[PDB]
Amino acid sequence: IPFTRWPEEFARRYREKGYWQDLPLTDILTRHAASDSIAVIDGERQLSYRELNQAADNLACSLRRQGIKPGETALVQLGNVAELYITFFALLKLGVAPVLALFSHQRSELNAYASQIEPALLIADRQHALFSGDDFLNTFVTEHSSIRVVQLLNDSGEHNLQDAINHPAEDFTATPSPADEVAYFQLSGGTTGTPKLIPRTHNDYYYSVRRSVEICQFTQQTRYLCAIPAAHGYAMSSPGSLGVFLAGGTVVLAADPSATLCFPLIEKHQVNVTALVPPAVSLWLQALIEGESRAQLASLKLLQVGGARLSATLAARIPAEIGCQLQQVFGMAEGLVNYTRLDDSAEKIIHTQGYPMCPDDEVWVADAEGNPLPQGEVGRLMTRGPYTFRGYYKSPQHNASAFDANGFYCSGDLISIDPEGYITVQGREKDQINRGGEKIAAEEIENLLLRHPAVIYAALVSMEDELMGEKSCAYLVVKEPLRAVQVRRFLREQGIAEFKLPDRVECVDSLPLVDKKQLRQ
Ligand SMILES: Nc1ncnc2c1ncn2[C@@H]1O[C@H](COS(=O)(=O)NC(=O)c2ccccc2[N+](=O)[O-])[C@@H](O)[C@H]1O
Repeated sequence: IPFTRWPEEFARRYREKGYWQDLPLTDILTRHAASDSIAVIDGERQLSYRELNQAADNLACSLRRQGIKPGETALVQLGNVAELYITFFALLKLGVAPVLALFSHQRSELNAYASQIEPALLIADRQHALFSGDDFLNTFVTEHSSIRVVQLLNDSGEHNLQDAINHPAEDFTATPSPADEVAYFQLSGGTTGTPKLIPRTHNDYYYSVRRSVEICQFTQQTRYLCAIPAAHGYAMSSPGSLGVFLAGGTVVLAADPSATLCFPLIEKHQVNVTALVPPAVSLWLQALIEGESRAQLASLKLLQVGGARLSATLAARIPAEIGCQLQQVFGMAEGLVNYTRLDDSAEKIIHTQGYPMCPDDEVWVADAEGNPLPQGEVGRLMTRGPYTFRGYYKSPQHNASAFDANGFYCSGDLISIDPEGYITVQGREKDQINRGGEKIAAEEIENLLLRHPAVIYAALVSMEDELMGEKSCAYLVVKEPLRAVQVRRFLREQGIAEFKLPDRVECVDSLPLVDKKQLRQ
């Protein structure tokens, strides 16, 4: 499985310093294979590490019997369910590298992922609108003929993922890919018209988990509510569910971050850490103001907030109104994660997005033409390090633009750095809407909009929104009367995720040739 390797001297350095340990990610789970302590709670169901590890072996073995081989790829679509983890470790034990699509993703995204990786295996959920029946499947399996095996959650027929999980593995020996090879693909937020895959090796990903575990001080006491989409990197590895597993703690799954669901789960299971995006924080604080008892949250000791910028105002309300500590988390699927620390001053936790997890994360600030700016100045975030990728999957064209000659990746973020070394996110350069933490590549939606018979020109831009931070607005130059609901129906027909439908549509007589900078003015 081809990907952009680190130069040999970076690998060597990163091994000498102890960052790359050459262990497979399966070791996160198998070190606890003998443990009957609880690893995952999902509704009424509670799976121990022993059971979780056996479930991954069973599924891996069953897939091996059905002909899946090491070095092949898979497409996985599972929400906040225990079977997400069973599947991730089962594929890791076989040396198969998955994309974990989010439940919210639809045809265009699944098609895009399948087209790039040519999965031999599709695993999905009949609860998803696309898979309750068999029509889409037939089309998907026809148009992506690489697929030989389909397993489905909540299925009673021949393709029931449970039957595979429940079938005891006879004589199963794991064959994880080598540690310096690809373990899995992450999804980028998106800055272009087609989605970009981020290969993650075992060395690089395990280090990001292990080190996030030291910084967040996770242990067997950790009881972690995973309420945001479980397959996103923030939920998975920063320190996420995998850091919880590493530490031997417990992951509590929630379908969504609503107070309605989560306040009760936090009290019931005595949750002590969770991860949210800013709007979920506001909604929580407002639920308390509408009279939810603060005591449901007593056991909470650490609340991470990331995905998008937390305002200082909102941040300060966390210790005050919830009474746990805040940790700001500014990371990216491509790699780099900055954290505020648990012993940082209130000033740094409230007003900054922390600093890199690794001492050899290298971060500088560039001006418009690639030159370093002195500290305090606002510019483009440039970075490289032991867990930051060196290229997107099969993307020579885009890769040429995304990295400088020295291997530094530009995140598209505008930042400034403190005298103390802390980073503050000041804005953005990449053509991306950050809708309450969820990323929308504007070019993707614009291209879809231009396919409408009536749309001549199209621009998608963010607009300030108090709850979500940013909402999306589509500015269109049109031939004929066009209402928002027509645009949304149409985009939905193209088969994209709901959060990607414009919150607002506006027909305008003209747009500048599209020069969005001009448009903002
Ligand atoms: N804390 C933050 N403040 C302002 N912007 C933030 C932020 N955290 C993430 N972002 C933005 O989100 C982009 C990364 O997008 S992402 O691939 O969906 N990943 C994440 O947001 C993320 C957030 C926290 C922890 C881990 C990740 N992650 O690597 O998945 C960054 O380049 C920023 O533009």
